Amino acid sequence: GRVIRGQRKGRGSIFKSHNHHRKGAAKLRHLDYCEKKGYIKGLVKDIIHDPGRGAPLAKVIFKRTEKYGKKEELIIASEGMFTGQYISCGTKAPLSVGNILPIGKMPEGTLICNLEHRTGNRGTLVKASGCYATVVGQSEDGKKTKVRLPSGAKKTIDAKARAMVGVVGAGGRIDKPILKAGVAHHKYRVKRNCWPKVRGVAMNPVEHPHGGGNHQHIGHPSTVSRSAPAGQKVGLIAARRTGLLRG
RNA sequence: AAUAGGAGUAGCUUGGGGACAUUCGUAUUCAGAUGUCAGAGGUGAAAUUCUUAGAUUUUCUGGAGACGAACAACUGCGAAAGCAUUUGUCUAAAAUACUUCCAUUAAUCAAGAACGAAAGUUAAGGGAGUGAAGACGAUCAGAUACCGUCGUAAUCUUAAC
RNA sequence: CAUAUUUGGUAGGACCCGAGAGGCUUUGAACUAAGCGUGAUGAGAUUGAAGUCAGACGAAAGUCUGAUGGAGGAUCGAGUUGAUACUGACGUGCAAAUCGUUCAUUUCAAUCACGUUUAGGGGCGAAAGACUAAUCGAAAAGCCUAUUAGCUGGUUAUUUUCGAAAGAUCUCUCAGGAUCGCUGGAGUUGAUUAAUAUAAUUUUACCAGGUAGAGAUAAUGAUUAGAGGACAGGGCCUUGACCUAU
RNA sequence: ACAUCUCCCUAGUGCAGAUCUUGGUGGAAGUAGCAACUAUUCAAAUGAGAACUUUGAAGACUGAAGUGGAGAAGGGUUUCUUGUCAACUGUGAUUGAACAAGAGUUAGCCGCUCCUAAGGGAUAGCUGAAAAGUGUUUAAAGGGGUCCCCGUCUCAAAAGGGAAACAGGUUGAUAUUCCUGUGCCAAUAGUAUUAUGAGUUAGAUGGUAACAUAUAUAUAAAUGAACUCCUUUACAUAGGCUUUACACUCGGGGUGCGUUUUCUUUGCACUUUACCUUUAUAACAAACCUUGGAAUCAAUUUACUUGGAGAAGAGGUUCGUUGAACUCAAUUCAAAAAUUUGUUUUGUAGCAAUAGUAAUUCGUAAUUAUCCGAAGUGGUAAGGACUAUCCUUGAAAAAAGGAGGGAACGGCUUUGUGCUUUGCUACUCUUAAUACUUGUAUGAGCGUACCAACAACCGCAUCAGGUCUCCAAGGUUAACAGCCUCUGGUUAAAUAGAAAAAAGUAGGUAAGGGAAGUCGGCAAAAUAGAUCCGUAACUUCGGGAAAAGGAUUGGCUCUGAGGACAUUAAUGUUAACUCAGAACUGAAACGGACAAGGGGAAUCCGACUGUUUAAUUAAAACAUAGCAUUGUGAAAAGCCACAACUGGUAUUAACACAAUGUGAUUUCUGCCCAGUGCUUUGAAUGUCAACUUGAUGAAAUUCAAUCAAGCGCAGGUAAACGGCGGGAGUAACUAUGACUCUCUUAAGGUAGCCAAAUGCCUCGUCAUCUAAUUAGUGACGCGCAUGAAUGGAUUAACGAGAUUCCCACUGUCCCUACUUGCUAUCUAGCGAAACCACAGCCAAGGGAACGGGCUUGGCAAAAUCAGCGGGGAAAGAAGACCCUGUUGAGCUUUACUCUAGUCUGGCUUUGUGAAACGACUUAAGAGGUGCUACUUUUAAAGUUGUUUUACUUAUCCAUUUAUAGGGAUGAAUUUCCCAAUAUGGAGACAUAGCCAGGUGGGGAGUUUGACUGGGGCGGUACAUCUGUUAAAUAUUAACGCAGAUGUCCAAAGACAAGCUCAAAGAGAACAGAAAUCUCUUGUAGACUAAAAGGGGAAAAGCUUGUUUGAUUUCUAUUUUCAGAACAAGUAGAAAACGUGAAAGCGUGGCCUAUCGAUCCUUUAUAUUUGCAAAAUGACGUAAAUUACUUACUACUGUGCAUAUAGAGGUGUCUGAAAAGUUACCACAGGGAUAACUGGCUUGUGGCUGCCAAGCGCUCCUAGCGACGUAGCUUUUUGAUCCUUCGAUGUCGGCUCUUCCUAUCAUUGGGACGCAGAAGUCUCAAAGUGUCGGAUUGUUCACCCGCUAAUAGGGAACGUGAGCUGGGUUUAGACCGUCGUGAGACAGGUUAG
Repeated sequence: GRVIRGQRKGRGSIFKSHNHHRKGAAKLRHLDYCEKKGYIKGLVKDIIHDPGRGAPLAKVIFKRTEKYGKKEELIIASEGMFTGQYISCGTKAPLSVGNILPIGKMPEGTLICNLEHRTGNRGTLVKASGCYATVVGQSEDGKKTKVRLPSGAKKTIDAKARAMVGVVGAGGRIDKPILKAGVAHHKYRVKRNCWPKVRGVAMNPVEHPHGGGNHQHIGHPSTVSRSAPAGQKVGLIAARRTGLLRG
């Protein structure tokens, strides 16, 4: 046929991210001597909204460590933090909400966010609204630490990786149902052109593997192999099992 | 100043009364190790089941939910439903004692209201064990049952009913 | 052997005209599609969500009544944006989609402008194989290319002479081809001696036949009747079978 | 200029045709036609000539959503004046957007020009043959300060940001642009003078505060560096409220004009004021401050907001609106201070009247007079203060400004090395002017006409089409609607007049009936505005709802209700429009025009609003929220793009991203993992590639062996694809079967549901609706073939949806009639085309089977005019249906062949060590065997292969401005201990390179027999063999007939010998019909491998003996036939044998069937050959000498190849390696070939006979009539395939006419089982007639009703340039069954 709808989405034309009103990337204060050997205290001056994600962004001011005057970063906000709060970052920073600490210095069973998947990477796991990770353990020789990502996997990271004490802001976002189509339109309008979806089975054959027939029947298995080639990947990708959940 | 009533005051008064935080124990189970070697589970009898890719069994680590025995009674508290690990915090409660205060403030109550086991419902988590449904193996003239093996929903917390 | 011409055969454009395509390289997003940026735009009405105030009731919890209020991809509606119905007008049009009347749409999944993004087995698609400049189940342009066609049409002065076939075998063969048959030309040989060769002929000899016919009492198969006799059931007798001549 | 025929060379050499090409031209024809957009008339001028040039007068229209002003894109001199008429200006034309000749566009301020956005193009790298693809991914890169700090370049807005301009006047054509006035903005160098004010003896003051302060021709001037920190620039949507401006209106004064018979203190016009002056002030919403200290809370807005974190009150300060408001300023006099308050006069506040406008006079340019006192409506626009909405929070920079910070700091004279010490006091700022030098020392370049559609654009053009923005008057009014009017514009459209008919088309209107019409209430009509009442089922409680259903409504004349101000409760001045009530009045009418809901009762589908097939389908399709599912923890991942490097999702991170299914709510979501998918474990495990490793060999080779994934083996999975049974028997009647038996499945349809868009049978059965019901609805449900996210069931709301009924209503219909505009018509003017072999009266006949011409008849008389649709198998256009092609294409798959990707192993890149493991080599013991060979253990020897690990320098990822060596909601700038590759991370694994296996409709290329009484299905008649058809040689056909073939056989072959069989009779213990035995009779009735036919008795049969000729080689030939091939034979020959005594006979089967080219492989054969300059037995045998010696020998390495001979197979059998689909389709053809008529025939249907056994009470025939038998007919259905495939428009209804008779009625008769009556059969009869409906797409059918009877037929199945389009037969769609799929359906249903 021709290039299928899934393939077209990737290809860097019109489907590029809806940039225009985004306020710039959220990534933690980069690693330095002052943080590594101690603590630096900063000021949250403002909390600002973001067209991409449910969590609000937090406007954080530091005073520079080798030049005069104040420099501004954008941190992703923990729930329960506030404008005019002092935010502290570093190895000696105290365990308190919205501070930024190495995971090696957590007491067990703390709830955290902004994990760096490997050290110094400025935060890359646990950023969506209402998520958290839990610290589950410290090895006897130290150096590594064991954490739990909110999907349900357990993961082991280096101890000196950063995280932020407290749950990610804007919790419960998908509790509220989207009542009408226009609200869904507005949700996708600030994200990515990906919607309305269009059922693949209703397409002509030329456009998609489910297409054709006279009852909109799938007509062959809905589970396709991990090994499947590019245009073939159709319904339930590489699935372990199908039908309703148990645990 | 009612062996009426309410209120007060007092005691290292009382108690598995309520709530929240908190903490520990054990089995069971999962995972990770460990050593073994043929059967192990299962029963009125057995089979379905699980097992040489090492089951069952041995001991250890880590995880997980559940429950909180024994002590425990012709015992305690709660309006009743109900309530049993540790400590803390917030709460109520009754009796006693009282040369303390108020002075009939009461009794029962259609209307109306608060709470209201268990199951069930709705929603999020959660999901060990148990286990309507269901699936088989048996038992029986027959068995949609009793018995057996597995096994969803429910059982647990939060938020509603 | 060389060479002249001829015809046939074979390759090429190869008797002339004719696809549907396939490949190669480019050119289009002024329409239109979707995305984006900067911007514009939507007469007038109607309903009357939350909150608020006042009144009323009740011991309580609570509940009612009147205002106020101004919510909603709410309602009707010009415009605007559409195209439902009239199978109305026109249908050698006013137009290669127009006209009249009717109708759907109007603060949002809204409409428009301009700028901008994505390009051909590609783009784009709230998905019709829709759309990508009157061109789309594979755009437009030129070239490979006079592509190729067992198929259709056409295929040009005269007189004269001879003149067919529509059988046959083989064929991924049944609209074709090959190859035999049947035809013309060229030539030699022979006849040219009322001849021998010879003949779609008869004759006299001599064979070979199993069709029309004819037969059932000749065989095989059918097939309708009785007559006369020496193996079976019942009570010399009955049904027969079975013979024999019919 | 031309011949050549004397002879002969040479060729792009001879046309009617090709839907030929090109150019020209007719009939059609003075015809079709010149129809939108309300509509013109009279007089005059110009001119040769005026319906459409100009002018006046009328009458009209556009009607501020305009043919009005401006502008954008595009056009491009279209503008203007002057000419002017060859062509054009579809009529005319003196006109003109035509033609000709000149002419016209003026900017510091309006734009562009500058900035950045979505984005573009480049630089660094890196890829790539290059072309190009990428845009910091290994940058020594553009600037600012004065050695330090910033830091990709560049383009991208004529509607975002944006230095500054307005008024009046003026030209034939421009004007925010020229002219006049007034300003504003930006520059404005150095040096020296001057003048302006500041500060000083290096930085002013006030104010409690919020904050204020420079008024100089000019508000100029209030120190400030590095470095910083802000802010303005700069932003959504909704809703109301409020303020100002403009607009509109009213009243009064003043001017002019108008009506002025009658009325009219009148109707109308005019009554002007810009930028600019931080505009001066006032006013007002806020904000903020000082005081003040608040509950019986207060203040307070339309709205709610606000307060001990300080409210009210009282006094202030500021911004923003505004832009002369306010006694504002100036002035005056009265009362003040060593410069105020009170009173007066001025000024359109300056700009400003000199400028405008309306007037009025005189010259023929000059004067005069006017220019202003009150107020309302709220239509526009801006602002202000706000409130609410969002799983949406609503650009950026250029540019400018403010602050923090505190670097730097008299002038002159002078010793000494910018510094130090001495002497002296106007110095430092700062505007503006001036002079001089310095290149010439003030304002760059580009745009500016006109149209902007009605004729300037695009649409082939002066095309009723399309095309962006602003401006918005009066009345009516909810109203920017519709109607009419003012300003402004027009009175022209590709023509006019006259006539007035059919027909057409855009309209009206109809008595009585009221859907009877029609597939269908389509069309048309009815309704409608408002106020006041009244408002159901049902409902997700929100709605349904304007439900339904009523009433009222004019004009006049009154009444009541609703405010604002200011006087000292009363008294006064004073504003709107909206409401409510009462009289009187009239042809009972009054939302009067315009505007403007039909409603109800139900079913089906879709929840909804949304969206879609541009130019046939708006929907039930699609989307949607919710539900449900799946992958993925990250740059060595998911998902996806790219040749490659590299990207995108990602400015991201599981409440995410990606991929699907389903489709609001409510209620539910059963069963099955066998089949196919998908998926999880592995060195026990079968297979499974390269490499490796060993063994063998002279080597090539040849052999083995090893832990890849994959599959297999073991599980998991159905909101994965999907799937979800059959018979019997059984209850006091019968019935049914709870109940039982039974075969069987992976499991056997549960909850539900229904003749539903799902039901074939089927118009199902029963109700009900109706008068009549294939329709509607409710039931019932052994259901061709319902059913649970492929969703089941129900649903309020919603629908340009599908369907039915009921009410209202009507010309839909009875049944049509009248009427109006515009056409048609005639004329003047202008003026095409399709089409066209030739043509054009018929009947019949024949003929390629329906002729205009042909034969025989009828017949046949110019020229014309208007209609019309019978025919011209009328036109269009190489049938789209069907078939055909060794033409295609789209699409699908477990078709054949592949392939990007992906997964996995190996080798490399790939270093450094450590340890463990194994193998191999060399030595010793134990076990078995025949000085030798084999098996098992031991060396822990050497060498080598492997698994685990440590290291980092290779390599890879991340990070930053590459920013301190490791341990113990202010401001912030000029320790101690240990040590002596930017930082982490990962790391010889990746990755990448090359091999190699798997996976691989994601994507590619291609194929997808033939015959064929259409094709497909079925079959094989495709290779063959018998008999028959075949017509007495031979020949010879059909999807003719009855059949057979793809083998079987060491004997069933070969030879000889012996014997005679089947059967029948008569006999013989057990013994019977069969058993064996015997005798007689026994020409074949047996047996002969197998079809069927031939042949066979001292055999060809049966029994027995001996055997292998079922052999090798070669001919001549027969059959089919081309007299090719194979195959099967027949006759021999040369060998060798077998048997028989011997002749003989034996070269497969008693004869007729039993089957296979080339290449290739494979194994046989040989004293045959090759491997391309040579050799390989063998220095063999003799000699010979010491050597490059001489003779002489059929037999001479491995491997490969030949030649000859078999065998491996092509059954579509003289031999391609090959599946489906198209209702999305294309093209070449076909009447060689279907679906339609006509034609032949008439099986089938229909109609008529003849017989006479019977029936008819008795009685053949009154009426009948079996058993039988003969015809007719072409209204049926077939059979057929002659005609048409470069198109005969495919069902039915409507309408309309004619023909027929096989008569239904009517007329006349005859017969009777005929009493009358009723009637049956029958003859002349085609004159005349043959109906209203219900239901269905219907032919047909069935009712119901009328009737005189509701007869049968024909005419290309009469009737589509008459209609209609409901059905069938395009594209969309739904459901079932069927198909893995694409898709299929003589099944249904819907838009077409």
